[PDB]
Amino acid sequence: ITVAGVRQNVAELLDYSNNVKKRNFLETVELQIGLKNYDPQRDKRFSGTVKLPTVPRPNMSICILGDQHDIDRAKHGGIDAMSADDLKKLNKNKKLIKKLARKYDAFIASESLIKQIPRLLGPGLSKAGKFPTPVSHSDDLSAKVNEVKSTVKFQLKKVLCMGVAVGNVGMTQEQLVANIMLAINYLVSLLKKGWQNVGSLTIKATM
RNA sequence: GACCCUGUUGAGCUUGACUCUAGUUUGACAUUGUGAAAAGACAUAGGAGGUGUAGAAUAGGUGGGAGCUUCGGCGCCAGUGAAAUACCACUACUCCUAUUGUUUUUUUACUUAUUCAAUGUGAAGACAUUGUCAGGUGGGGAGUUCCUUUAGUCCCUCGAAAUUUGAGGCUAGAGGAGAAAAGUUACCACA
Repeated sequence: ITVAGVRQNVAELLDYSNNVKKRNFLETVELQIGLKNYDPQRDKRFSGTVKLPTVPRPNMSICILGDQHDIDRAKHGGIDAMSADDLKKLNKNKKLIKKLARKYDAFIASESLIKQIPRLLGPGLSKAGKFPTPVSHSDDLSAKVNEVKSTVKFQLKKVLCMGVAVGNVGMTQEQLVANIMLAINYLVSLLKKGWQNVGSLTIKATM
């Protein structure tokens, strides 16, 4: 891809689309990738994540699976703390867990609870795309969720097209372009061969 | 009456080497041309589409998305569902049309491929016949003396489904002089 080209593309909307619509949103821009002739029914399916230290996400909805030494820090940070009793009542009710997954699409988990969940309620709802990344031994949750989030999973499905929504109008062109370029470079690296495999890529905004 | 054994017979079970090959057989390709008429798949540019169950309802699929404005109807939230509908972005198949093009197959037509007859030219026909590779079987001919199970590292390949499997691969135990016949049975018949 060409830097000057993505420059007028971000210009085609960050200095035009918003003038055309002028609509009240927490505006986010998405770029979508479709590939020409690599059937997903075959082998070597790709699945990776991006380290994004910008997080144009910040309309956030996060859930935690924390053990002791986390209730107080979660309360101070304004995140609901979930423990063994709360988890066993989620174990009793099997639809409210899906409703709360909808409420908190994003999950984070600790070692003991990620080891304890696969008894019966793990695989039951595992068909939702909630893969919880285990926390490290640093146990310093300050901003660790910030790096854990905004990690887009380039997961290949039975449909041969996908999209990644990164970039808002609150932050500016240099870092939004840096984020999208690094996401594209990671996608090319994860793909089986050269960037020429990509047929068409759209950088147009939400409206 | 009944029990044991022997011989012949019947019924049943097992064994009867390996390597090439005759024969037989499957598939692909080649001689080998000219046309015409249809069919399939490739090339675009378009058009139309998605009804298992439950769901108000005909839910291609994926993505963001809490609020969308022809400014009144919608969302969201509730349901119901693997999947939820407002907003707007992408490619994925199915069914049709057109020309600014490629191939492959079927039928038909004609001889130049090819086949048959003769000597000091005629008939059939792109089918036969023939040839090259990949293989299957090989109780026949010639020569010489592969699969299955077990336990293991979770070490490698192929196939499948996505959040796991099947088949092979490795280590070393166990099964399978040779087309003349051989072994065997609390069985049958005769003696």
